[PDB]
Amino acid sequence: MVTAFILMVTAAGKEREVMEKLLAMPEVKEAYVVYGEYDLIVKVETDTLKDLDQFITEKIRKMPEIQMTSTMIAI
Amino acid sequence: MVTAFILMVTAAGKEREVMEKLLAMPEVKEAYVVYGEYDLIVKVETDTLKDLDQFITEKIRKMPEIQMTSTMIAI
Amino acid sequence: MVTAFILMVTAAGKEREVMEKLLAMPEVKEAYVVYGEYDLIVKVETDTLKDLDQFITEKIRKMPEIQMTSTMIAI
Amino acid sequence: MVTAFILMVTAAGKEREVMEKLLAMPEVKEAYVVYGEYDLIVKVETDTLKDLDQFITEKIRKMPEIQMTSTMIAI
Amino acid sequence: MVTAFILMVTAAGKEREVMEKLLAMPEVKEAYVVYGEYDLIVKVETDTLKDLDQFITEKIRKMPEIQMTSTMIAI
Amino acid sequence: MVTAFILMVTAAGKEREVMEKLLAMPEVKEAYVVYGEYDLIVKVETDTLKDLDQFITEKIRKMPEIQMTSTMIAI
Amino acid sequence: MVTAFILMVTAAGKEREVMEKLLAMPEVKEAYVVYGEYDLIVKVETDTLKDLDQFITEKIRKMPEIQMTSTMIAI
Amino acid sequence: MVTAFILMVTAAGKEREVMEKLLAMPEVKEAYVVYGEYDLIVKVETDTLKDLDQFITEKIRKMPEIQMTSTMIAI
Ligand code: MET
Ligand code: MET
Ligand code: MET
Ligand code: MET
Repeated sequence: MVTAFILMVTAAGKEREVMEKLLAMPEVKEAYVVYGEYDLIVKVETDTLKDLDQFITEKIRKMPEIQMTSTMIAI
Repeated sequence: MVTAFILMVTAAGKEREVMEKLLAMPEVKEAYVVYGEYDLIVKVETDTLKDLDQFITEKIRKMPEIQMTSTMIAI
Repeated sequence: MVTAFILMVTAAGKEREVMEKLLAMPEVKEAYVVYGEYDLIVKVETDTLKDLDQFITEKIRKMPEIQMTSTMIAI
Repeated sequence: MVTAFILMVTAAGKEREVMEKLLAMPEVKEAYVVYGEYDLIVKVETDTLKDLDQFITEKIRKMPEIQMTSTMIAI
Repeated sequence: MVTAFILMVTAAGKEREVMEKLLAMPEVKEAYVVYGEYDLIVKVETDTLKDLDQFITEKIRKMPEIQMTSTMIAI
Repeated sequence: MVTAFILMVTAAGKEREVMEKLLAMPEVKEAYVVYGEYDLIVKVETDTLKDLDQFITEKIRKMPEIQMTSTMIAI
Repeated sequence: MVTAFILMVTAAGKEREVMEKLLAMPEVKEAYVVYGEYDLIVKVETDTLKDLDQFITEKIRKMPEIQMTSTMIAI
Repeated sequence: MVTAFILMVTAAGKEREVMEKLLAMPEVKEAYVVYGEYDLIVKVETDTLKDLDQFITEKIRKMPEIQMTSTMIAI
């Protein structure tokens, strides 16, 4: 499987709204609101790299509340 | 007790109105518009880390004029 | 001749449409959506540095979906 | 006098519009479009620090086309 | 309790032997070698901020292999 | 009066002793050891910008335990 | 197939000789010495992500002249 | 001709003796010690990019005092 950590910036007053969307997703294993330039860090897992590609470009990046993301694929 | 400094980037031209809004908050002890990568520096004091957590999420991150923050907790 | 790579951050969910627009440009030889702080990596080739200058100002910086770039010129 | 360099990010397709505003200002000594995360770097001079404070918060930061700025005051 | 994610850059080729050391530390809940600007990411859990800062300056910053860290405290 | 905040990085284990030297300077109004990127945040005040330049370049920067400083002048 | 771009920082004066070693690897499709933050930009391809992990951690990162790498996997 | 601005961080307390050296270099058109993340900013002018990269790796990166540079080529 593929494990990845996604750092996210959400629109103001929407970080909780996004967390609630994420915590209902099978791929999300853990999610936290964090201090700093990023609002959240999310740990996700997919069977294949191709599924991760789809998840992030279709589910995450298309979420109206998300303004930016930086994903760190784990070895 | 918790003392922390929050450096923040605000929308160009909104730094002063944002500062006035923050200065009105009890948790805020000092606030200055500054030159550099950051536009505002705010000093806050809260009873607990949890209160600091909530100041960041329920107050700072709900203000659309604030774009990026960096929090440094006194230790 | 000039060869350069432009790494760019785009609005969440716009990376692919931006890429298709760039791929249509003659100066663009390759373009990939990538994981990490950047969302797109583009390889361009122009006759002169001045042409590279104009590609950045008249094309890249006029596209509202592109937010931040970093250009590395081959040497 | 006070000398400072201002790094600026402008709205897409407005960097030239901003340059034209800047090149008509007495305080601007030189201005350039630059590669990178910033669109322009501008060298300004004011008689006093107080005048710089006014110039940047009133003229620069209030310019509708400007999204962010980072000023480096010179010694 | 204090939960935090620490992003680290390590001496090239030393990332794994460093991770082993980290996974040995009780404060470390999970550790991964990652792709991107950072090479490692660990999720730490301490009882107090004091213990967290103490953990970094004693076990993290003391490891020669580790060249740079960025800490995001979870809320 | 010129007010400024200095973010300082000091040689490890010297944070406390450096702060005590700073607290002894009449230019220093506040000094805090903090957690994170920077080791210290210091609030200073001088009558003129000329004095601030001299104070930082001749005193602060000459302190052997201080490695980096990022001064943010206030409006 | 997995395609990725590696941004590399090498010990000064070793950029050219490192590139020639890279160009000799069948995983490497393109390599360029560039101006700026990074010294080299390298395009690589492998059949699986597992192979990429192995290639970067066992070959790339073990090269003595390579100091830092930031790999950006493509979608 | 190629015009570029180089931002540098220097060993604390060495910024001025370093600047003197820079002002001695013919490629250097102006140099200032600045407040902020960077300590120095120089405006360089060379005939070719080749000469610019050569200027940094020969005169800039070779100075021990200089710890970090960021280059913005002017368009
Ligand atoms: C892979 S879609 C755009 C990628 C983005 N930079 C991220 O890592 O989230
Ligand atoms: C001094 S108004 C806001 C300051 C901003 N960070 C700048 O240096 O341009
Ligand atoms: C995979 S070992 C360290 C990886 C490094 N951060 C890179 O992305 O190149
Ligand atoms: C004024 S000497 C170097 C100044 C440093 N960049 C600072 O802002 O603290």
